[PDB]
Amino acid sequence: HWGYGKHNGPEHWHKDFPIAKGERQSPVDIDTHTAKYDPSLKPLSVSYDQATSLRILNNGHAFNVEFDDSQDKAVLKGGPLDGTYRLIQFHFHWGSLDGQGSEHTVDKKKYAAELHLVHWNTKYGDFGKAVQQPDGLAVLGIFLKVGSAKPGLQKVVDVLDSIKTKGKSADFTNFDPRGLLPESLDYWTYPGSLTTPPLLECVTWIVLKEPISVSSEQVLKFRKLNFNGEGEPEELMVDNWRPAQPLKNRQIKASF
Ligand SMILES: NCCOCCOCCNC(=O)c1ccc(S(N)(=O)=O)cc1
Ligand SMILES: [Hg+2]
Ligand SMILES: [Zn+2]
Repeated sequence: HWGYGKHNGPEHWHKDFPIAKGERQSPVDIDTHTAKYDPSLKPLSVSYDQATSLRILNNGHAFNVEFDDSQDKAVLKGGPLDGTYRLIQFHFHWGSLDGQGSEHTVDKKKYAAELHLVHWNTKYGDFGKAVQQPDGLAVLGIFLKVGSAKPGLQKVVDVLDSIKTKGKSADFTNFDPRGLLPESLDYWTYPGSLTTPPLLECVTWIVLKEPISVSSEQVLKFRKLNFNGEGEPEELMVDNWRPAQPLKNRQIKASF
């Protein structure tokens, strides 16, 4: 199936998922001079004090930190959104080298990684239903730059040992997502899609202007993960990011 290899990479995904050449994919290049400053955009509302992390799982394309979304525990509201969006999971996309890894690019600039905080619109009742609506999902994207260590990321880094290969999971409770947010909530927003198959066009993307900094050693441990299942030939989990897609007359709005 789909992957990020030469034979099953992004370039091939259209074959199984024709929406791949759709009108609102994901990721895109953020052109800061063409982005439109929208004064009607309200500030983002991130209420994660009550977040309840449960487990960490290697799914073969990344590692996801799953949260209990049975209730309005950790929510996203404000910004360009209408209603409440519940945090279901968070994951990252990283490179084999520091010069690459992010999905979205700013003025053609690529970052070392990109953190995606996935939220689904509660009016739709469940995650599955939300993926059937054009305003179904909201993804909060955060750029990661190599520099100083990120204290709040270490807990995650340390458990990676445990979920080295595809299919492995580990209990991962009492993780506070708040530790991953930058100081500023200034963002860019546009209508897009999931960046991995099924590439469903149901996402309201919110990309934060300010990157968080992580240490070289932190990023390094990400690169130690495997694409493969245990007992299979080792294939390092690096470069799990999709190239920029055509904006196609879509407009990128800026909150600043
Ligand atoms: N019944 C419909 C099922 O809907 C299928 C949805 O796919 C589920 C798995 N994928 C995700 O949840 C998912 C979530 C976020 C992103 S991304 N990379 O755009 O943030 C990519 C993928
Ligand atoms: Hg959709
Ligand atoms: Zn993602």
